[PDB]
Amino acid sequence: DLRPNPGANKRRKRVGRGPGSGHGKTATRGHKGQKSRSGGLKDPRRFEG
RNA sequence: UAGCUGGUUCUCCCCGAAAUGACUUUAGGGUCAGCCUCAGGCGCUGACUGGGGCCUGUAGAGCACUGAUAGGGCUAGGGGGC
Ligand SMILES: [Mg+2]
Ligand SMILES: [Mg+2]
Ligand SMILES: [Mg+2]
Ligand SMILES: [Mg+2]
Ligand SMILES: [Mg+2]
Ligand SMILES: [Mg+2]
Ligand SMILES: [Mg+2]
Ligand SMILES: [Mg+2]
Ligand SMILES: [Mg+2]
Repeated sequence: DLRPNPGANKRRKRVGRGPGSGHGKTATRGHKGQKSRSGGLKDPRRFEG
């Protein structure tokens, strides 16, 4: 048993998503689409009705 | 600060919307619902269809009600002549 393959347990796969792409998540971000998708939105739990 | 405008970069595979309601100093913004997607459940219930009951007041029609209406009749009221 050596440093080759004590590797992660076929499922802790660290893999964040990247939203600059061209195929995946693209012009807009992961989501987005629109406006008030920018720096924040009021709360939105407790707050904004 | 910017509920505004602009920009957001590799690939292939599956699914795939919405532009509606409610409230909103809300109306090109939002919150919950609606529609999309993923995971774990349940398992013939699903759209569509057959048969069966119930429920309805449109199209049409009708004048019995509410009103409207032309012609005539009979007929109170009025106006005119002896
Ligand atoms: Mg902001
Ligand atoms: Mg498809
Ligand atoms: Mg307006
Ligand atoms: Mg606005
Ligand atoms: Mg059923
Ligand atoms: Mg009649
Ligand atoms: Mg007459
Ligand atoms: Mg007459
Ligand atoms: Mg006279």
